[PDB]
Amino acid sequence: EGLKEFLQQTDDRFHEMHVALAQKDQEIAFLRSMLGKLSEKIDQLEKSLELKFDVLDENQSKLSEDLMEFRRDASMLNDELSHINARLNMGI
Amino acid sequence: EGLKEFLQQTDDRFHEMHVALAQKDQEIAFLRSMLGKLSEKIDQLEKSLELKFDVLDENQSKLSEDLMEFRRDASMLNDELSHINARLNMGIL
Amino acid sequence: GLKEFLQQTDDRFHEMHVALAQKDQEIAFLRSMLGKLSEKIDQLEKSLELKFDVLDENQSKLSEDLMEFRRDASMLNDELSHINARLNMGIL
Repeated sequence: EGLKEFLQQTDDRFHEMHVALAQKDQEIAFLRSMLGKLSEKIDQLEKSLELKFDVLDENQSKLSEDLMEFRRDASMLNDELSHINARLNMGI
Repeated sequence: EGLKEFLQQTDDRFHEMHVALAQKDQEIAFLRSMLGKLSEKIDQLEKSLELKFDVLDENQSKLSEDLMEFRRDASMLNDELSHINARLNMGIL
Repeated sequence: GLKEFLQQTDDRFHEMHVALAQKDQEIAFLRSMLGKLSEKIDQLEKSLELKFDVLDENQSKLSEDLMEFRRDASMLNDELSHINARLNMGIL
């Protein structure tokens, strides 16, 4: 007869599973939070990139407009040069 | 024979464990798909960033090349004025 | 004697331990993928720091060149007026 010790052996086994499950709840919770930290880090990095990009886009536009404007001044200077070279051959 | 209710108590606990495990299957399934979306999102940002820098680098190169030609045109032009100024002191006055 | 059922529960506990053992694997991989992705982000942040400081200097260095070159353009335009003014002193 007897065999009543086995009743506790399964009761003990269920405690092992509850403890092992309790870690599983724990491990998943971090992975969730760790994932959230990365998605937050990425989204904020995206925001700083948009600003830092809009700045360099504006600077590229201001400098490139200046470059094209200076091409006009080269033509205006060249126009005045054609007049002068013709004028010097009009007399010593 | 003195506690047959325990026969059912274990059947209840096994059901608790199966559902609790079923949750773990779901949480990992969600975590897996969410992870894949992030790894894809990261991959797309890497590619789009490569372009926008390669784009602006071309503008920086073409704009700086424009400067180098314009300094040359300015240097030859400044030479052209110095030669002219030298001729003016040789002219009758 | 209900000894057939006592083993039936022992079998189910083995099923769960295997299912738990898989969960350890799935969590371990997901952990590493997070570390790899979080690693991918950090190098991307650093690479942006370098690539931005370069282009920011190039925009500043080129724009400083513009400011010097616009000065040189004004001196050139003055000397053309200088030459034309001397030619108008030959008439007079």
